[PDB]
Amino acid sequence: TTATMRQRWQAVMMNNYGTPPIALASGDGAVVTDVDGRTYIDLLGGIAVNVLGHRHPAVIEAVTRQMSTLGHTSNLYATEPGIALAEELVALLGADQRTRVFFCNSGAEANEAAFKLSRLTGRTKLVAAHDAFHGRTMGSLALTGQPAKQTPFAPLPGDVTHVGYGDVDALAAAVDDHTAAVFLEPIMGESGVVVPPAGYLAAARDITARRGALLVLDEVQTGMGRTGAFFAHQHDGITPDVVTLAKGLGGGLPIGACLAVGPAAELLTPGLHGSTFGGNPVCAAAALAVLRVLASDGLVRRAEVLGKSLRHGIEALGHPLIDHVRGRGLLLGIALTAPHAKDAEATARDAGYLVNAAAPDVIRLAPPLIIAEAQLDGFVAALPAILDRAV
Amino acid sequence: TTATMRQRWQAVMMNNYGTPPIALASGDGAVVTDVDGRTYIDLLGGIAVNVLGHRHPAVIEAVTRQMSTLGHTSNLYATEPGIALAEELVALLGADQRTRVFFCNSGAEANEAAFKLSRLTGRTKLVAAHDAFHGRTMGSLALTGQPAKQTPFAPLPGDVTHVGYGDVDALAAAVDDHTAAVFLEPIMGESGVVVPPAGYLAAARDITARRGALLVLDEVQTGMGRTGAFFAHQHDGITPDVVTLAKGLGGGLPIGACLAVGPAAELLTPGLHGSTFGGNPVCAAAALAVLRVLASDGLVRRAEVLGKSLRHGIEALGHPLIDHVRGRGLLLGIALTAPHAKDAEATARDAGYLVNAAAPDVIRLAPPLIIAEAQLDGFVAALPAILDRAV
Repeated sequence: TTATMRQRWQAVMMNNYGTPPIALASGDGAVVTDVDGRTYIDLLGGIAVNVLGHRHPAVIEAVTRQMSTLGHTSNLYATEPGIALAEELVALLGADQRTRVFFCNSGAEANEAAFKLSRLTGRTKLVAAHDAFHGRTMGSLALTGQPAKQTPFAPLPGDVTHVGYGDVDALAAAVDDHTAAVFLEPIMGESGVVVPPAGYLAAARDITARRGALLVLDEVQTGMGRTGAFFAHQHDGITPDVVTLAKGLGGGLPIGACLAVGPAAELLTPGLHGSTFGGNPVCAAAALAVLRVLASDGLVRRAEVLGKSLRHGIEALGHPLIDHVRGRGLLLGIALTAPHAKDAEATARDAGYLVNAAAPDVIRLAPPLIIAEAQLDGFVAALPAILDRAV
Repeated sequence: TTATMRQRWQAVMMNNYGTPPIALASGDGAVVTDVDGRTYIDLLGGIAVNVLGHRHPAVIEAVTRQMSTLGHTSNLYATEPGIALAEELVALLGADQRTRVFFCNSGAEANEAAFKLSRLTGRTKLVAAHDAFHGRTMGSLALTGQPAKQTPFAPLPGDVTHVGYGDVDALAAAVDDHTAAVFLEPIMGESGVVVPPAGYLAAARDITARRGALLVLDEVQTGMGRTGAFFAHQHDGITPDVVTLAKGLGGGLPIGACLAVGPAAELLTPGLHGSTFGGNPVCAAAALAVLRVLASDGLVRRAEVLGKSLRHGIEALGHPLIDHVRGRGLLLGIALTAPHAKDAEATARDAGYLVNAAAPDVIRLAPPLIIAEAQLDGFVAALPAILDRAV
């Protein structure tokens, strides 16, 4: 039962998440089942992680095959899956200069690697955006622009200046010849699927390039083809100096990556960084499978098509509680006219849909890329009642 | 070929590890095979991670079963394997007070969690040991006692004082009523399997208790029964406030944990920490299988027995290059009378054995706990020629 599982949680887990309201038992595709037998359509994908849903045969085959071949070895040894995965990610980035890859286990670790890269420029000033989320480790938490999550842990590593997201003049004013790097999400996910103004990422690329600063794009949430290009920044035709990936990279298995382009790719020399589990064969094999399915099933182009019809469908409702829909592909935010997103999260759950109240007035969707249009259509048809009940 | 694999590595990988000298293709138990078909006895376990070796049936079964049931969900949802793993780990720690668990993906992340815990004491001063290794992210790197690895990324999070490992009075002088926490490895692994004097951890527990500081024990490398007790600190009859685990926790799959005891277990409140992949069902299922096998096959006791026999056999060789053997159970250092450990690593490789030059004069062993006594016997008999060729 759900009550017993929550009691077991509260007896042993640290309370850094609160107590989960539901206990999940099984999942298949975009449908999960709780321990009481209720089914839910998963419009959140474990916070954009389950790009291929649950029990995808290609991921299961890749992981089972690799476990029965060769597991963890450490980076004292070269192994094929990590090398092939690095090759595939470099090809997908499509940069004009040599690109090199560092693997790790999480988005926070990927941004820690980028943070350390920034130190090797000889500069210590960093710029990020108010409300950005880059991770919860000491370095990535300094880049995160969420004071409630930072203040109890001060002092954090320096020297970070936060500016308004999407404000070109504010960014130009903050970046100078002492700036090691600028960190930006192409769409701010955790804060409410905040999409920047047209031209902003191109401006950021120009500002940083003129000032000798690295441009680091955090694609941990916007990557893996979710927005209809493999990297969301590719919609703007720019090439950053550093890109970080995690979440959906492994289809559920823990893996992150830091990609560095041109001179930034040579900053890390032997002995200056590492991670025991980074690039291990099983997790890399999972990520290779995800890339293969994305390509074979055309799921990147599909995410744009599904995301456009979903966005159109929500706006066509004309519900008075919805101010606007924003985002791109299958990263979508329903911005509300009143702070009822947490209530709508609960009433969606009553209706069999898993969504996220990313802000008091924003409902975030990040469904599996294998989700059926029919399942999305069903959510849109259910949404007027969900929102009515929310108030 | 090995040359082709190394050439591919050098074309795509960041150079933070250098280029691995061999490329591994498969593994089974304590034997790994490179891309040219050569087999090696794995006396390092991918740096103490492969506790049950490669292709352990129990781990394969747990992972394949869980992948076909429910994958990643995030901590927005309660799931059985993580709760069960937290229960099992709290049982193995056996603390008198309530113990709570936080899951993450790595040793660095587990010590980052402990670092953030220490902030919630209201103090910002921290103490660690010269040459200690606690990870390579910005917070854990501040704790790591290696100035050569810290200097290029300064400034690091503060305020950390380092003292000589095993020195009771240096520790007592450094710990005061402003000290948030003391971080110690029960045996310093990465620096050369450095064992502290008798009573030292007990003194650290008394010093921290009298000054109101947390004692944090990093069991990332010394845990998982490797030393003949599940946690190495249990040989000393102390209970720390915080314990961190990773490496072998998942038998190969990436998972780490921070355990906190008593008042320290209540410091983290909702929203103050998290990790997207932490506690995910597949890695937790793997870790549960490792715990089951350690218990059912009596591998903790076996580690002590085999470790004693191994140490005795190396010291019986009477080889002039061997000063002494130190460590406990199956974490061993061969301390040499001259700095030939790096050369001995290569000549051991020629003889078909994977070992680690942890220091210029220390060969580190951390074999799978399922290693065959005959595989160890063969290593001991081969060691004289390995060392002779090294010189």
